[PDB]
Amino acid sequence: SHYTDNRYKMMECIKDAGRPFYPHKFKISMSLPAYALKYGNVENGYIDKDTTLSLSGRVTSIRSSSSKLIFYDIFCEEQKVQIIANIMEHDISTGEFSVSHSEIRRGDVVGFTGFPGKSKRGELSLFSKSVVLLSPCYHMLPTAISGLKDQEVRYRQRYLDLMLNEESRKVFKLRSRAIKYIRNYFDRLGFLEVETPMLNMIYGGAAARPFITYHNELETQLYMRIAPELYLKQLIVGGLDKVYEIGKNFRNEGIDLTHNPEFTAMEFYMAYADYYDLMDLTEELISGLVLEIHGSLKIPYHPDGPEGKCIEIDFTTPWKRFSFVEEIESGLGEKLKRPLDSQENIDFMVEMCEKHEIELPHPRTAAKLLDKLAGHFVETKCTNPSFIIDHPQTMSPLAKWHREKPEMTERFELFVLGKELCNAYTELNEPLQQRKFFEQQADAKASGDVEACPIDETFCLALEHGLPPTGGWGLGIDRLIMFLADKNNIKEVILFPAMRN
Amino acid sequence: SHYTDNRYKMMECIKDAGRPFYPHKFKISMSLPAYALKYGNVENGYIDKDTTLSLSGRVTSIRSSSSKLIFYDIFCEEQKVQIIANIMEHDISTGEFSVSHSEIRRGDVVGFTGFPGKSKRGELSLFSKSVVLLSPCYHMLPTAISGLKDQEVRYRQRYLDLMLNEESRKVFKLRSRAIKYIRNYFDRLGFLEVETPMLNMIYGGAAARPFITYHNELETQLYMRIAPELYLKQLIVGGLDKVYEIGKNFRNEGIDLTHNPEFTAMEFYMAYADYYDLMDLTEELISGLVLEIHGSLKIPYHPDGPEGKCIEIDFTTPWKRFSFVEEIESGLGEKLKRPLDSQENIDFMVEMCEKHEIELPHPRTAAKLLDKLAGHFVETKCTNPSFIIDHPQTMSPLAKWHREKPEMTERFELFVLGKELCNAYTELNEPLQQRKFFEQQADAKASGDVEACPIDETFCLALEHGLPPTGGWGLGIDRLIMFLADKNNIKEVILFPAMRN
Ligand SMILES: N[C@@H](CCCC[NH3+])C(=O)O
Ligand SMILES: N[C@@H](CCCC[NH3+])C(=O)O
Repeated sequence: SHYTDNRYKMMECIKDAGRPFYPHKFKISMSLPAYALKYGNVENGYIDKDTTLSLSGRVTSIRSSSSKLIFYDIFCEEQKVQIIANIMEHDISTGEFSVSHSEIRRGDVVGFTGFPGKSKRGELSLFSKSVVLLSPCYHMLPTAISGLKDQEVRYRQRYLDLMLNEESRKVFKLRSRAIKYIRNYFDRLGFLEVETPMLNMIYGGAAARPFITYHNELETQLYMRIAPELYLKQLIVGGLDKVYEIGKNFRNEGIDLTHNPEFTAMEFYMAYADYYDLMDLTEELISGLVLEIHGSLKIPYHPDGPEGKCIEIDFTTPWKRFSFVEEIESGLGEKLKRPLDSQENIDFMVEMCEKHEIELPHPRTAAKLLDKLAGHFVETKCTNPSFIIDHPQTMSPLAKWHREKPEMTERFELFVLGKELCNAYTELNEPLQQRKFFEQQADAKASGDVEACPIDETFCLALEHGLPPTGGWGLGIDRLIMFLADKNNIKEVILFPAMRN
Repeated sequence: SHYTDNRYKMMECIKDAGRPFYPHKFKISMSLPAYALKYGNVENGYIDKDTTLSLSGRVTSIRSSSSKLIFYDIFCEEQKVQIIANIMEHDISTGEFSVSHSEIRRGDVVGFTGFPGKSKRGELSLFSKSVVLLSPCYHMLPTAISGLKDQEVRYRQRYLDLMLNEESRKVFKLRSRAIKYIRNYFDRLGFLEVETPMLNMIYGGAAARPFITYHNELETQLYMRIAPELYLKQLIVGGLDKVYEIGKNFRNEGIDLTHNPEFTAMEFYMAYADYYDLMDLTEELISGLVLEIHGSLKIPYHPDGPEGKCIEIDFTTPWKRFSFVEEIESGLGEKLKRPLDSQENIDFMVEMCEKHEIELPHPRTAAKLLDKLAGHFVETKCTNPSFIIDHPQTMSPLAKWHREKPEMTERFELFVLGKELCNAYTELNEPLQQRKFFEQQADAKASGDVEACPIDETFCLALEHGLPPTGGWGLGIDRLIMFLADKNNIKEVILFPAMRN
């Protein structure tokens, strides 16, 4: 803290002496990338004293070869430029040379004015006549993220990570590029991007515990959305035909290294599509995105970090399909009992979970037990992108009954390395069944399933106005970034992730 | 209503009789717009019996001239097509003609197969051979939104508005087009789009009361954001140079025709800009968007609805500037007392609010009093887009002190027709002052100012790492759409606005 208090003392001295104190505006002549572009191929030793330029960035290096010569590195917009400050060139009307430069520290934001060219040793340089302190750094910075107190500083103080660590800047640029690619894919198909409410008197459309809030003037409990699905289907009733939404969902659950209370999701709804159409689209969209980002469909992934084992993920299309129940039964060496939601089958699934050392869910609903079995026996087969298809109705209250398989729905999930990326189905559009599945959901919630949702009467009424046959789909954008950028925890792909206090 | 009950009984009859019941997949040959493009110019009476096509849409009309000849209109993706169903073309493998058509009602989503062409009277038609009920409508629909019970039905059941009313569909395509324009403008300048948290252990960056929630596992209270500003500025400390975010902010306040609990806002931050640069950018961005949508810079506005008076809004640049204090003082006929936040000026502004019958704020802070006076004397002058500039520091805790004007800041608001559209300033980047102004905001909060924010220690520490000279800017997208679309309430430009009950 001595360095910080000393810096406040310096700045007070600068202000009281009438020297530059946080200048409002510094007019650069060009960006540092442009400067490297215009001068990065001059002859060694070239200097143009007929051109005075102004540059600015953050100081990353200060070296004094002598009391008369000082070398700076400044960094801005991914470009480093060296500043050579020779006392012979200094503008005395800005102060004596030693005074001007004694106010500068590594980490400061500074401006320089001078002549362009390259040093005799060949370094792109500005031969400076002056230096302005634009915004001082009051703390001693490390030279790299290795010198941070610990690597959680990167998440709690993300500006330090971005300032010092090119890899972190790269991730969030890639994140923006990937989302651009996705919007363009759907815009070219004639989709309409929409926004639906994040605050509602009800929640639904996913299996998640919601955040609860309160509107004081309405005196009403509200929920933050867990998914936009039910609103988006109303827009298809309304005739908009192809809609998508990219935004935050909120889940009130565990904050570990791979779960964040808010996450970025996309959904789209396409009238007259079924889940087979959506499989084809998923493959085209995601393989095209991987090809765009990586230049091939085979990309590395390091589950235990960059010095650990590497798995090469192959996105070559088409992808493997695993049928939900059949693959469980192949793993068990026994068939599930029918109906899948009978007490007989619930008891059987409990027994199978205990036999295979699968953690039991609470409460022990057929749907939650089926999910545990799928997690053990099927998700574990999904190394390369793989579709798990035809989920039981009992775990898929909004998915339409399978046109051929009793008790199943026209649903798929996309898994990569055993992690869920997409969830999609032929949409249930028959209001009697929809109401019945909502009632079974509400019973699960009353029995202690914090992930079951209440009945939504406004959605049932919308279905009574005629939802066309429709296919809908969701994508977890954060998990997708994790694979594309090869990061093994979600805190790497979210600028300001939640952290335990 | 007997209609809904009867329709449910019809569908149960259909299901039990093995007749088509919510088909999973209907494969259209082409969209109705594509159909009109291909066949819209054939001769009257043309029919191509060598081509069989499948079309689908929602039934908007059923008419007939005998038991043998039925006429439908179907509507889909903004295009109407007439279907001519002659018993002599009926495919009996789908049932008897009279039975197949007895199942169809106005409002149903239906499919047809048949031959393309035009009736002798010149109507684009499909000469059908079959009809499929895809998703029935269980309610009797009006033919236009005028037949709705009330016009709050348009907002509470938006699918009915979208289904019946072309003007509502136009609004939301316009909204998408405008947001697309804004992204492209900033993408071309090299900006990076980012996402920052909507859930925080603190709130800040705007004047608004927040929604409060709770994270159960972390056992900690959270706030929904009122603005992303404090996170976005950390990204500039981090070196990202040019960032923007387009997302929801949340305000826990009154719900009415112009106030929604959530609204769509944009912010951007640009290193090395000042508020003068931001005024020029606002003019360029907004006038170019107006030009893109309207074809000129002079656009109509109907503050009392479409048959009422029409105002012309003139976006020709440069726009009028009003200086905050000077214009208040011109309206008063006398000067405010200095310092503006002295008890003397607080007493004086209370007296002025009383004399001019201005509703007093609570509490009676200098900032809220200054805001009441500016709303009365200055915002009312802002018909055409106009900048109110140089706000007092006492109401601008995050804006940098004005380089020429004591007590003022380098801030502007953009007003159109007396309503705020933008808020922007040269960013305060001096940490001592920033802490002082945060404490002042905390004191307002403790005195009952539900719109003042608590001190953010994480942000103060971020400024201690050096925020470059920076300009930041926010835009209320909903208000913008209201003007661009000539709508006089916010419920018209939000798909699912919050409503009473
Ligand atoms: N709402 C789903 C995504 C879309 C499912 C198909 N309608 C989810 O959160 O997983
Ligand atoms: N946070 C401001 C917009 C940005 C102002 C300039 N930093 C608002 O909500 O009005």
